Amino acid sequence: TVSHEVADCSHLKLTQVPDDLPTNITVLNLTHNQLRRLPAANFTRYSQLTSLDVGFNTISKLEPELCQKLPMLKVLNLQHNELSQLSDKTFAFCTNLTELHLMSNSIQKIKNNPFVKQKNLITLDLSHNGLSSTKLGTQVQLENLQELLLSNNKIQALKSEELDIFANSSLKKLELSSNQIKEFSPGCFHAIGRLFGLFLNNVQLGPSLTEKLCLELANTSIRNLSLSNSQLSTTSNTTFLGLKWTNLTMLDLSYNNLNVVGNDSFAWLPQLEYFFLEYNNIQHLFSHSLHGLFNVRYLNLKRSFTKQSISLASLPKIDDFSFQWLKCLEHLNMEDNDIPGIKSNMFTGLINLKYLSLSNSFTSLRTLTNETFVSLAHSPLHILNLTKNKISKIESDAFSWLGHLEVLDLGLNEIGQELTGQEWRGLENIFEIYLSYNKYLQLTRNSFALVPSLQRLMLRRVALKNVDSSPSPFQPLRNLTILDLSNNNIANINDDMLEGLEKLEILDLQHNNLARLWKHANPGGPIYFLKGLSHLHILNLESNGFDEIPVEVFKDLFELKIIDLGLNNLNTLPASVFNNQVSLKSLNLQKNLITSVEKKVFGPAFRNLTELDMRFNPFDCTCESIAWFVNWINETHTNIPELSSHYLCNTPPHYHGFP
Amino acid sequence: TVSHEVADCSHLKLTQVPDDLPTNITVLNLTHNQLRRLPAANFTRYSQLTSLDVGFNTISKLEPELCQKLPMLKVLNLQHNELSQLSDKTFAFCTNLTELHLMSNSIQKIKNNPFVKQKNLITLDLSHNGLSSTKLGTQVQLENLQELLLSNNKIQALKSEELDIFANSSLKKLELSSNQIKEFSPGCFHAIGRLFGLFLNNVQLGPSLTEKLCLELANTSIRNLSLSNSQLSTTSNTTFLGLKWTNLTMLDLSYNNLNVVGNDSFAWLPQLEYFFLEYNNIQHLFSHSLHGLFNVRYLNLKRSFTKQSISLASLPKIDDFSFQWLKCLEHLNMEDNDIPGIKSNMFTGLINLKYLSLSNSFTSLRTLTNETFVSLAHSPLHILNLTKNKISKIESDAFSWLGHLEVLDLGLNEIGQELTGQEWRGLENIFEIYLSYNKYLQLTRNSFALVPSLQRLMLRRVALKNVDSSPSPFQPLRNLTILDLSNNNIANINDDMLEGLEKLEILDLQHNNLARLWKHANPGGPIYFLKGLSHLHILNLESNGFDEIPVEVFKDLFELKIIDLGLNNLNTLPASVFNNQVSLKSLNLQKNLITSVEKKVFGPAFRNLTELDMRFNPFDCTCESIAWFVNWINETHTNIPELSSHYLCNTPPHYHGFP
RNA sequence: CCCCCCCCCCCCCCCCCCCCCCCCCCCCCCCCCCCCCCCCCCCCCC
Ligand SMILES: *[C@@H]1O[C@H](CO)[C@@H](O[C@@H]2O[C@H](CO)[C@@H](O[C@@H]3O[C@H](CO[C@@H]4O[C@H](CO)[C@@H](O)[C@H](O)[C@@H]4O)[C@@H](O)[C@H](O)[C@@H]3O)[C@H](O)[C@H]2NC(C)=O)[C@H](O)[C@H]1NC(C)=O
Ligand SMILES: *[C@@H]1O[C@H](CO)[C@@H](O[C@@H]2O[C@H](CO)[C@@H](O[C@@H]3O[C@H](CO[C@@H]4O[C@H](CO)[C@@H](O)[C@H](O)[C@@H]4O)[C@@H](O)[C@H](O)[C@@H]3O)[C@H](O)[C@H]2NC(C)=O)[C@H](O)[C@H]1NC(C)=O
Ligand SMILES: *[C@@H]1O[C@H](CO)[C@@H](O[C@@H]2O[C@H](CO)[C@@H](O)[C@H](O)[C@H]2NC(C)=O)[C@H](O)[C@H]1NC(C)=O
Ligand SMILES: *[C@@H]1O[C@H](CO)[C@@H](O[C@@H]2O[C@H](CO)[C@@H](O)[C@H](O)[C@H]2NC(C)=O)[C@H](O)[C@H]1NC(C)=O
Ligand SMILES: *[C@@H]1O[C@H](CO)[C@@H](O[C@@H]2O[C@H](CO)[C@@H](O)[C@H](O)[C@H]2NC(C)=O)[C@H](O)[C@H]1NC(C)=O
Ligand SMILES: *[C@@H]1O[C@H](CO)[C@@H](O[C@@H]2O[C@H](CO)[C@@H](O)[C@H](O)[C@H]2NC(C)=O)[C@H](O)[C@H]1NC(C)=O
Ligand SMILES: *[C@@H]1O[C@H](CO)[C@@H](O[C@@H]2O[C@H](CO)[C@@H](O)[C@H](O)[C@H]2NC(C)=O)[C@H](O)[C@H]1NC(C)=O
Ligand SMILES: *[C@@H]1O[C@H](CO)[C@@H](O[C@@H]2O[C@H](CO)[C@@H](O)[C@H](O)[C@H]2NC(C)=O)[C@H](O)[C@H]1NC(C)=O
Ligand SMILES: *[C@@H]1O[C@H](CO)[C@@H](O[C@@H]2O[C@H](CO)[C@@H](O)[C@H](O)[C@H]2NC(C)=O)[C@H](O)[C@H]1NC(C)=O
Ligand SMILES: *[C@@H]1O[C@H](CO)[C@@H](O[C@@H]2O[C@H](CO)[C@@H](O)[C@H](O)[C@H]2NC(C)=O)[C@H](O)[C@H]1NC(C)=O
Ligand SMILES: *[C@@H]1O[C@H](CO)[C@@H](O)[C@H](O)[C@H]1NC(C)=O
Ligand SMILES: *[C@@H]1O[C@H](CO)[C@@H](O)[C@H](O)[C@H]1NC(C)=O
Ligand SMILES: *[C@@H]1O[C@H](CO)[C@@H](O)[C@H](O)[C@H]1NC(C)=O
Ligand SMILES: *[C@@H]1O[C@H](CO)[C@@H](O)[C@H](O)[C@H]1NC(C)=O
Ligand SMILES: *[C@@H]1O[C@H](CO)[C@@H](O)[C@H](O)[C@H]1NC(C)=O
Ligand SMILES: *[C@@H]1O[C@H](CO)[C@@H](O)[C@H](O)[C@H]1NC(C)=O
Ligand SMILES: *[C@@H]1O[C@H](CO)[C@@H](O)[C@H](O)[C@H]1NC(C)=O
Ligand SMILES: *[C@@H]1O[C@H](CO)[C@@H](O)[C@H](O)[C@H]1NC(C)=O
Ligand SMILES: *[C@@H]1O[C@H](CO)[C@@H](O)[C@H](O)[C@H]1NC(C)=O
Ligand SMILES: *[C@@H]1O[C@H](CO)[C@@H](O)[C@H](O)[C@H]1NC(C)=O
Repeated sequence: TVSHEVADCSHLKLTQVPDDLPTNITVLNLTHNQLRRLPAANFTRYSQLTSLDVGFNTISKLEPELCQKLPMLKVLNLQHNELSQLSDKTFAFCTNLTELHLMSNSIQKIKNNPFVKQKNLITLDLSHNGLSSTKLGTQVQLENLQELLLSNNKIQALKSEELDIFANSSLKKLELSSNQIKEFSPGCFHAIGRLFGLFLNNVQLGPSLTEKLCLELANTSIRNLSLSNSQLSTTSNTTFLGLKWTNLTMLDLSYNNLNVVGNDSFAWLPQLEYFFLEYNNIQHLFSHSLHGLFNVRYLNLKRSFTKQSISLASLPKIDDFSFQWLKCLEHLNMEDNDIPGIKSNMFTGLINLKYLSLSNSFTSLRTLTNETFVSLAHSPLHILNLTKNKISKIESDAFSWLGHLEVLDLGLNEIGQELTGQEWRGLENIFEIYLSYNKYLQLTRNSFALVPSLQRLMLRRVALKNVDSSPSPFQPLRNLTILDLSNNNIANINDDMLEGLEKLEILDLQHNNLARLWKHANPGGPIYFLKGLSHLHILNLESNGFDEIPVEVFKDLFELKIIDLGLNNLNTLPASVFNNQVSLKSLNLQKNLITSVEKKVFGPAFRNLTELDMRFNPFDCTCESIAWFVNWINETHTNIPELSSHYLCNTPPHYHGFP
Repeated sequence: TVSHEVADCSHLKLTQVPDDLPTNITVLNLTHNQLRRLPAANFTRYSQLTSLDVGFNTISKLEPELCQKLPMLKVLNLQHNELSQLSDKTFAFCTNLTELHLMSNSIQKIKNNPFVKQKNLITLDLSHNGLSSTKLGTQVQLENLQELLLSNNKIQALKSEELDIFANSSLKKLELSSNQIKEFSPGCFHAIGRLFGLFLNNVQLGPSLTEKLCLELANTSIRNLSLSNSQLSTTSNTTFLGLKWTNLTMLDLSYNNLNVVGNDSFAWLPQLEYFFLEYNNIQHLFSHSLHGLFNVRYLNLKRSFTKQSISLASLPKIDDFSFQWLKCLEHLNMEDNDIPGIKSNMFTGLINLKYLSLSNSFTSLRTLTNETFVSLAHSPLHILNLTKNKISKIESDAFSWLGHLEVLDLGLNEIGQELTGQEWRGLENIFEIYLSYNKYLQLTRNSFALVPSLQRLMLRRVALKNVDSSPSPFQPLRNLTILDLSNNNIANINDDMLEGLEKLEILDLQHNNLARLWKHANPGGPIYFLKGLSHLHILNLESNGFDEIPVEVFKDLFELKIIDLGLNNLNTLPASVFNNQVSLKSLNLQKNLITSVEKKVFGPAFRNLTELDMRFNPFDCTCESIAWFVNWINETHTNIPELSSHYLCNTPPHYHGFP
């Protein structure tokens, strides 16, 4: 029963409440216990409780005396119990409750008036019960109740009389999910004082019943209406007629298996702002299908279209000018679809668009012709996502229409070509370009000469070729900050590749082959490709096969903080190498061949750190080579994980395995 | 000028012969020098010479006084000189010479009688000279001359008169290669006393001139006749008519670009025993093409047939019963051909065949149907070679016709299947089966149950699968001696896999993954799969990833001599492991992680060796761990290559790199 | 001045083989999570 300010007793197998706790405890948690009964006589000591979570237990019934001992209780949680009987005196003395959870209590019928005696209630939960009617009392009560949950019940109708108790209550959420509701009575929602949101997820309504619901929702204050998994196979221009008289803003139609969308179906939602259509089975989107939605600010179409079938090749076709109506659209999530391709008028009319996602949106967008993004000429796009589209070639002037583009995501594709440099023309405001996980890229002298504003360039596992050109391909990128060149099997790097990139901060070169470039036997001398990077912060050089470190590689990294050198073949290091790393924070040298840690090399590096990773190193336990290191280990504040588990000497055999 | 019994002065840039050598020297070699002249006055000291190789020098002329100082000279070599003038007195005093080389001396014309004064000459060489006629004198001499070489000369005719000097000489070899001979005179070869072999390689004869040659060779004692690269495009039944009256045994027709072979072409060679046809362009072999060769004991057909061409797909077709005439054939080398496949009557009639080679003989022999080798039912084959035939499947009873087969070579193929065990039925006398470098093989319990007589089984780089069956697939192979299982990436081995193989001698398991089977943390205990191999001699366990050696793995290898354990991860070894290796000869532990060599483990192993390979090991220079080893290195007779080059300690840094 | 034969030496090209390092893929084994399922035991409600 650990407790400092709140009390936790979760999964402690308690049968009776403890009697030894501070009197001024505010939260008392007893989830996942076996409390058969809860006598109130044991709550005399606990008279300052605010939250009482006694859920997931086996309480049969409660007593009104429990509330007497708690004068200021605000939360009462009784999830997954056997409290199937309620009375007027059950919640009589409790009047400050702002939360009441009764989920999965097997409550069958609300008898007379269990909730009359409280007026400050905010949230009421009745999910997973055996209730058949939404009647919670006779007179009007629950003045401040804002959220009412009735999901997973056995309610088959919504009669007008049963909601007469909410004539003056502002319901912000009426959860009625998973209830086989098949009849709606007139005035059922008009009787509710102020209904702001309705949720009918997993409710088998159907199109005709959906139209009846919308008609019953006319001239009300609804703002949200979730109809997920409602088996809404087909919509028409009259399905949402009843919403013409309201101001609905959020509509959810996900998982409805919507086979087709009718012409002018959504013309009755001029105030819609958030529209959801993910995980549907739409086979054809008409030009006027999305008519009347000129105020939508966020449209989701993830898996909204039909998948390809070898039987018929029923690829979902999107007609031209289909998105011309979404004037105020600002976010289009359109991932995991099977569209044949982009047309010249597919995205016409989106004059306020700022985010377009096309991750795996097309079956085969092999070539990015310069006319592909012509429909996005007037769209002020900022972020474009094109991952997993199996793109194989990008022609010149492909992105010449996206003048406002800032983030381009071309990773996880099959782009194999030579970057002539003309592919990035027109990206005058580009900031980040992602190209990782491609087939193979061949850089040129002027590959990135047309995008001087670039700041991020990720090229992880792309099999870079001709990166060792005499003019550095990264020279025009004066504002570059993050560069990733990992898992490219790079062999040769020139010393002037990173020349002029003063603002570079994060550089990744792990999982490459640069061992030869740093050995003293390399013809032409070791390559010092890390000079001038005065603002470098994070350096990664894992699995490079390094066997020797030149003395003056880190001579100018005055602001280096994180350096990674694990999975290398380092055995000895030059003396006085980390002198300029005055602000180093994390040093990683795991899975190396280092046998000696001396002050002459690791002195300045161990000045003020916060992490250290030298786990799988064959240390040599000798006072000449490890004594300073173990003495430093003894007194320090640096975090060294697995210090006593893997920091084991290998030689001499006398100290073989001794930490 | 190193010399103990013979004198060598090759490539020493001598200008004059040395005057300080033992008097009783028998061989005096001066090849590749710059001896402008060779005065005989310097040979007074050297009067016991038998061989005098002064070739590849710049001697202009010699003097008869040179022979006077040498009474017993037998070899006179003058290759690549400028001795273009010969006289009767040049070789007068020299009479014991049994060898005389005059290659590339730019000799223009033999004037009168340069070789009369000797009668014991055996071999005479005159290659790469400017001679235009084969006249070497006027009268008859050279009684004992057996070999005469005249290759690469400028002889354009073979007149009868020019060979009148060999009326009583037995010529075993008359080399006339690379001479543009275009006319043969009657009686040219009949004038020669006893001609046994003629060589006309690289001589542009042609079919009509070949027939004229054969007619001129009638009723003579020739036995060999090499006509390689003679531009013999076509043969007919009359090309070799002139050989009907002789007893020719060896005939060479290689590189002749023989496009077609005529019907009954070789019916005139009943005594032929060695026939060569390699590197030809035969497009079709007729049934009666090889008629009359019922005495051939060795036929070579390597690249004898035309290669495939995409223009016409002119695959060389071999008619049925084409080899029916070779009754006494015993060796058929038939590699590197483009035959479409094997037929039911391709090899019929070979009742004495004992060696058939079909390495890369067919373009695509994908499936080995049980009817493929039906033509070899009565052939007493012993060795069959089927490498690089791109064989993809072997059906049951494929080798049911080869009852006398002993060696089967199926390696370097693409055989991917499951060895049900019925493929080896009928191999009652099989000894060796080669299957290395295949696609993938899946062994079964009774894979080799039908060939208990097997002794060799090579399975290198075949990706063995299901080798860890509960019954050992090698159990029926009671007489197995050599087993190769390298580069198969084998993971799991049962301890009874090699049970009962007492006669096993050589076992290869390198380049596999058996590290887990020997660690003490392996569930079920370490696998001791080397028990009962009392006759094991060679063991290979390279690149297995071993990290720990069980103590009693080599407890029964009483006759082990060569053990390989290089490229492993061994760091420590159990004490008293090599006790039973009383006859160990070579121990290989290179490229390991061993840091300590102690008498407790390497004592018995270093008893009496002949080789040791521990080059790339990070030894720990400490008197507790290396002192015994270095003391043993000091005094020993074992061969330790690169002892002072790679046996360098890694730790402590004081001894870093010191041998 | 031309045509050739040798000695020595330095580059260049092709192929074979070996070694170091690395990448990708795959196999074997282990571990950490997530979901689902089955069984045993205890405690309650109807
Ligand atoms: C363009 O769209 C694509 C696709 O939507 C975006 O890719 C997404 O990028 C984010 C950020 O990198 C990814 O989130 C990551 O999720 C991984 C999940 O790994 C988990 O690891 C735990 C470990 O226990 C496992 O148990 C889990 O099962 C799981 O494997 C997480 O490790 C990362 O830290 C990170 O949060 C996201 O997954 C990825 N989407 C897809 C489909 O791959 C891309 O960012 C976007 N471009 C832009 C510019 O926004
Ligand atoms: C069925 O026929 C096949 C094909 O004729 C036979 O395969 C032959 O097998 C022999 C013996 O294994 C091979 O000889 C080997 O040749 C290699 C050559 O390697 C060399 O290495 C030097 C190293 O400096 C290089 O310079 C050279 O260039 C060359 O690469 C040699 O290393 C071995 O020691 C061995 O002598 C032969 O090459 C091989 N033939 C072919 C075409 O691969 C096969 O034996 C035969 N089956 C039976 C049962 O006879
Ligand atoms: C939906 O929104 C419209 C526009 O905001 C509301 O119409 C206004 O309502 C307010 C409050 O009753 C009136 O003061 C305005 O005069 C109305 N303007 C117009 C042009 O009608 C409408 O009431 C909202 N719907 C509901 C059900 O409240
Ligand atoms: C109607 O739905 C919208 C969209 O789900 C809700 O807006 C989000 O609400 C969640 C829950 O409070 C927040 O976490 C998000 O930040 C909201 N998004 C935005 C863009 O504001 C909205 O609250 C719902 N309205 C009602 C009355 O339930
Ligand atoms: C919704 O509007 C679109 C746009 O007009 C309709 O598409 C037309 O369908 C007819 C009938 O096949 C075609 O002849 C026209 O060529 C289509 N128009 C265009 C621009 O291609 C669509 O039919 C309408 N929906 C319904 C249900 O009628
Ligand atoms: C690289 O970044 C710098 C700094 O963000 C950019 O310089 C700014 O340019 C704008 C517009 O010309 C000026 O208003 C700012 O005053 C500049 N900042 C400074 C500190 O001088 C520069 O334009 C960027 N380079 C590119 C090619 O976009
Ligand atoms: C080729 O071989 C045959 C058979 O060996 C030779 O014929 C024999 O020659 C010897 C020697 O002259 C005689 O004694 C035999 O009587 C011959 N027998 C027959 C059946 O003819 C023949 O001479 C050989 N060819 C040459 C050119 O010598
Ligand atoms: C005729 O040719 C055959 C085949 O080349 C010769 O027999 C081989 O001769 C070489 C050279 O002496 C030997 O190394 C081989 O061992 C011989 N092979 C066999 C099977 O004996 C034969 O010597 C040649 N005959 C003449 C007279 O030159
Ligand atoms: C050499 O003998 C073979 C075997 O008879 C001849 O092959 C025959 O060729 C004729 C003409 O095309 C065909 O009609 C026969 O069917 C072939 N025989 C067989 C058994 O297939 C071959 O023609 C002869 N060589 C020459 C030059 O005539
Ligand atoms: C395995 O090898 C042994 C020895 O070579 C074979 O035993 C010989 O068999 C022959 C024929 O039956 C006998 O004449 C020998 O006396 C046997 N030798 C010994 C030492 O007993 C045995 O047959 C071979 N196994 C197979 C299946 O062929
Ligand atoms: C509750 O309902 C009564 C009767 O309609 C009404 O007078 C009162 O204003 C309502 N409560 C609130 C807080 O509006
Ligand atoms: C559906 O469209 C038709 C065609 O204009 C129209 O007559 C009808 O009124 C629409 N449905 C509703 C419910 O308005
Ligand atoms: C680039 O776009 C223009 C305008 O559509 C077009 O005329 C031209 O052919 C395109 N270039 C290429 C290489 O396709
Ligand atoms: C060194 O690290 C400690 C611990 O995080 C921190 O308190 C101190 O300020 C650091 N010193 C400097 C100069 O940053
Ligand atoms: C350092 O050593 C002292 C003396 O043994 C010990 O008291 C102290 O706990 C050690 N510090 C750490 C972090 O272990
Ligand atoms: C040399 O030729 C003569 C004349 O024909 C002959 O008598 C003599 O026997 C021959 N020499 C030998 C060794 O046969
Ligand atoms: C070639 O064959 C024909 C047909 O039998 C025959 O008449 C002729 O004699 C043969 N040639 C020779 C040189 O015998
Ligand atoms: C095996 O050979 C016999 C005889 O030619 C044939 O009848 C049978 O079909 C062959 N078996 C298979 C599986 O082809
Ligand atoms: C040990 O090796 C030496 C050297 O080869 C050899 O002379 C000697 O006979 C060997 N001893 C035995 C018992 O084989
Ligand atoms: C062994 O050491 C002795 C003493 O230094 C030396 O004379 C002898 O040459 C050494 N043996 C070898 C094989 O180097």
